[PDB]
Amino acid sequence: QVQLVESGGGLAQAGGSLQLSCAASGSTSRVNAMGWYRQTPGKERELVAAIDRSGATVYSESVRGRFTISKNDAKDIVWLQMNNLTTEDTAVYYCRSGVLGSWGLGTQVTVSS
Ligand SMILES: CCC(=O)N(c1ccccc1)C1CCN(CCc2ccccc2)CC1
Repeated sequence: QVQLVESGGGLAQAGGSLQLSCAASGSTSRVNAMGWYRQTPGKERELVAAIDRSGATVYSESVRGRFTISKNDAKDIVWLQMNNLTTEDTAVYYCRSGVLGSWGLGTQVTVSS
């Protein structure tokens, strides 16, 4: 069992930045991938960014060059650096591993302008 804890979020303006963290606990050596997902009302949970153990990453085209996913190997934390924020980034953000299934509670992000 691996436990994931989302922290961060907030209310931002178009152009500002937020930093979300995802802290893993438990049998983290069986985790080879970590991803951030987001959801909006009426729409479906969609991928934002993913990172694997070697540090390679993929990004949704809507957040490429604005969002950055990174990891702290010593603290078992995956960060979502949300820069250059737009109103489209308003969503509840969720952390998940490569094993499909149990989500954390997520955290909320609102971007106004
Ligand atoms: C894509 C992510 C990834 O590869 N990980 C990760 C997972 C969740 C959240 C942050 C990072 C690793 C998990 C294992 N930790 C080391 C702990 C360890 C190592 C060796 C033996 C025993 C214990 C290194 C990072």
